[PDB]
Amino acid sequence: RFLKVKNWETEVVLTDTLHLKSTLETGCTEYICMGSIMHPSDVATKDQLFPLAKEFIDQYYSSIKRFGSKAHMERLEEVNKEIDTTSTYQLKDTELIYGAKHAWRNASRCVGRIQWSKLQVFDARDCTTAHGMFNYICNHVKYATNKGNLRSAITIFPQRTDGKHDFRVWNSQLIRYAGYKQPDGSTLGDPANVQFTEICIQQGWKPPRGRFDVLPLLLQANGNDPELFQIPPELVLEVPIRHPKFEWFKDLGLKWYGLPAVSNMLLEIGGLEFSACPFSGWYMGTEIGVRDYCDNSRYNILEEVAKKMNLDMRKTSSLWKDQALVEINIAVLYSFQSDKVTIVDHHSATESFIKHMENEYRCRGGCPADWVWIVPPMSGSITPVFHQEMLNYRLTPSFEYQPDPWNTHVWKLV
Amino acid sequence: FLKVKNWETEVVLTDTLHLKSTLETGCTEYICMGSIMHPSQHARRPEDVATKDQLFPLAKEFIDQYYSSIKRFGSKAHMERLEEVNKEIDTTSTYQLKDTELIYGAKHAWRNASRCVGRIQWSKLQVFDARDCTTAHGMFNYICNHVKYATNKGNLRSAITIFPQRTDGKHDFRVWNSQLIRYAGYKQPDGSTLGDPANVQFTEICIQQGWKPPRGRFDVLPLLLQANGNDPELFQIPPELVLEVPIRHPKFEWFKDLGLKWYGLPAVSNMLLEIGGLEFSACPFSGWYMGTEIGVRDYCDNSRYNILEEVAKKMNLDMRKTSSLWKDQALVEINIAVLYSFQSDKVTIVDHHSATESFIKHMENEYRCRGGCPADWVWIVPPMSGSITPVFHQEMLNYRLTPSFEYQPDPWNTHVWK
Ligand code: HEM
Ligand code: HEM
Ligand SMILES: C[C@H](O)[C@H](O)[C@H]1CNc2nc(N)[nH]c(=O)c2N1
Ligand SMILES: C[C@H](O)[C@H](O)[C@H]1CNc2nc(N)[nH]c(=O)c2N1
Ligand SMILES: Cc1cc(N)nc(C#CCCN(C)C)c1
Ligand SMILES: Cc1cc(N)nc(C#CCCN(C)C)c1
Ligand SMILES: [Zn+2]
Repeated sequence: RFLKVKNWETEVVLTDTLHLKSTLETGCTEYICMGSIMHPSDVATKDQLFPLAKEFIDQYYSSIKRFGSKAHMERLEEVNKEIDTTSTYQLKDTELIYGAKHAWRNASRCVGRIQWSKLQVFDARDCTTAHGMFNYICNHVKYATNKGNLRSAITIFPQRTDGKHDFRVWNSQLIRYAGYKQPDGSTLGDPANVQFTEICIQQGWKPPRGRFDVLPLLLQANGNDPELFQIPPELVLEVPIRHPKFEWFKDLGLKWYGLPAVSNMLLEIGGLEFSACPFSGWYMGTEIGVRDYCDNSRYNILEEVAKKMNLDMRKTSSLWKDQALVEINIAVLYSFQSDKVTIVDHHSATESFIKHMENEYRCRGGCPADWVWIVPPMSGSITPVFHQEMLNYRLTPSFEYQPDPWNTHVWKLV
Repeated sequence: FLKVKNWETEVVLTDTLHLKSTLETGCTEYICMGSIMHPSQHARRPEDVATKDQLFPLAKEFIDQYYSSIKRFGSKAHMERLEEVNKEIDTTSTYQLKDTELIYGAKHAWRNASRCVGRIQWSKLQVFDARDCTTAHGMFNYICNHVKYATNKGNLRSAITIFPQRTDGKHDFRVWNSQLIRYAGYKQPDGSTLGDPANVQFTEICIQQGWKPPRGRFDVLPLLLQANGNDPELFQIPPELVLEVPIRHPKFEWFKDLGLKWYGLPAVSNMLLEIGGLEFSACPFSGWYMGTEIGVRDYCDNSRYNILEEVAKKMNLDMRKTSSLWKDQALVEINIAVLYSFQSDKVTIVDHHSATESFIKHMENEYRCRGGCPADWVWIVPPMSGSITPVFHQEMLNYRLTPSFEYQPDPWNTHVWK
């Protein structure tokens, strides 16, 4: 069977056969589509693990043109021995690298996948303590930041065993700003991070109580209670936000960090679960300029910017929000570019994604893609992805959501 | 039960209405087709005249639903209605809707249109019964009256005009236009396109049928009307019925010199209305515009009027690199102009902020009284400034309820001319 997707702007038609490989659920049924649901839906037994491991090893050996080889058959036997004797197995370094890259390649919500095969993989599977995790994360941050010439990277900590000894980065990204709820109901800093900021303070973090306090790392090794660490400030690259035409913009006192580094997701390779696997790339401008700054639940700067622009804010049909949103996103891109910190605008990013998508259909037979996430949060239809039909399905290896660790961790101290 | 969450407000709604869905969405538990324009060809009855065991179950379903809606399930009139429909199908292979059933069905087709952000208005719909129509001349009369009623000197009113249902498939009534009012598009000698590129094919059919094109950038197309399966016939809508808005900007005095206009009445005329297994292949319906339909899609799509270049030039933006966001900046100004122009001429229009806010309210009303609201996020979220509208942050369930509006093939792909 084949499925066709059409681009309604160019009339190009692509043919998807890769979906026949899909594994788990989208969340939809034959009679209901759940494509706009954010999250649609203890450890694997021996019997469950065998077929998952085989499927991954088969696809690895097919990727390197050695399917059926003596080395292929011996690896399968070796993996089977380990599962039989230990209820788990260990990836070779080559398989871990291949698996991490393909989880990125398979991330249907990521528009930056043209870069998927250029991913620096740091193997941290020998780590045993939160101090060791801190060291690996500092090295990742330094390598990835690269004085502003950002490089994609992932660091992979030891895989889940019985579920009682999980490695976890409690942060949602390696670098984020604190949020503080005030007595009068206002919020200082980033409202998204209020809860995690409270956990840090409880663990003994002494907060500066400013608007852009870089949060400490809260690291959990081997299922133990998590521990606090301060990222050395010289490793945290930041960009002050100014505007090429409005001299007053710099007086808003805005800044942002250069390195987007997701740390709360789970990486699944051949049935193995890597619950701590922070990965980083570089920003698309709208992530900061539209969501971080202008979401009503975030820094929410539209009103203040529109004021300094002298816009008519009495009626929505003046489009004062739309006008202010564009200028903010102009400022974000100008600031990063002026400081020579890698960033991509949404027009360039979506154009590259269409090229990537077409290449993937030709060389791989498809490209799972989540239109709801791929289309940027402003100016949707003037980007090419808006007009591109897409098919969403789940391939493995994959990145997955997982529960926040404070909702499941059972504490040990006192 | 299925829950939907709003991630801005944390409101959670519980959906039971989806249990009443009839047609496949196209998705499976392994693949999602939510961004496919036409994901499914699952229809309720086969291509042409059904047999009795194919049509009667669908009729019984709709009549049951209608009499349930008015608290008369099993009533004397309900059971007679069923026997009446059974005899009609028995003797004519079809059946006829009562006036009240037709009105209920049209309003519910709008209420069930998951892609429409305007549905808070669904019960305020004027229904023109045109099922006595027999000729293209009669269709033109009915359409002129619809347009005049719906335009209402700029205080627009939602309406639908319903022509005779399909019988055997060779006597279809069709409006060949895709909307009652659109602009012509012309292929130029050098290869470019003048006017609206979306309508180049339809324009050529009209010229081929004897229409004399003025060959401008905003030539209102004639109507091409097909009655009872006969060859279609051309008619010129009287221009005093065609309300148009010249586009200007509240700050940029040069904007008027771009010479842009648009029409006030959005009037979809190429969809199919399905009620109880009956197919109304000509059912033009109209409401009023959301500004972004004109200012974002009609004006700024690359394969439409494609005016971003022109506007940005006049604005003296840096068009050297995408990252100056000159396209985004011009886009906003164009949409300010469109809203300001319609509002200045007292022609009904809604901005995407007010429309999406109304739809969230509609969603809450529908979950409270009906147990659900089918909604297509891909279509509901406006094509600019998505995440600063509330629907961006609203999870939605999409499912197919009947009565409904459906796509149908373009008639020049199937008509054998006489
Ligand atoms: C190299 C430059 C990259 C760019 C420009 C980019 C861009 C993006 C953007 C704009 C999003 C949506 C983010 C949001 O709205 O919250 C996203 C999501 C995502 N990215 Fe990428 N990305 C890049 C690299 C990577 C890398 C290196 C990985 C992993 C190895 C990755 C994996 C993902 C995943 C799994 C998601 C979905 C997250 C979720 O579901 O919440 N990306 N990306
Ligand atoms: C009264 C004001 C209305 C507003 C503001 C409105 C708004 C919209 C918008 C913006 C779209 C997306 C159109 C596109 O992107 O091409 C749409 C789609 C749609 N509307 Fe409404 N609408 C209104 C009235 C109506 C009425 C009266 C009906 C039928 C009786 C209707 C039925 C539909 C249908 C079926 C679609 C989907 C069309 C498709 O799939 O191509 N709408 N509406
Ligand atoms: C409800 C909806 O699914 C949700 O708001 C999504 C929409 N699309 C998105 N797209 C991206 N890139 N990031 C997001 O957080 C979201 N949020
Ligand atoms: C491929 C994609 O589904 C297609 O471009 C859709 C996206 N969303 C849309 N939304 C609306 N309202 N109208 C449209 O025409 C489209 N086009
Ligand atoms: C590597 C990367 C680059 C980028 N530009 N963006 C992201 C992201 C995200 C969202 C993560 N999600 C858990 C909220 C990730
Ligand atoms: C009544 C109505 C009002 C409005 N504001 N918009 C539309 C539309 C549309 C698109 C239909 N589709 C076949 C392309 C329809
Ligand atoms: Zn779906």
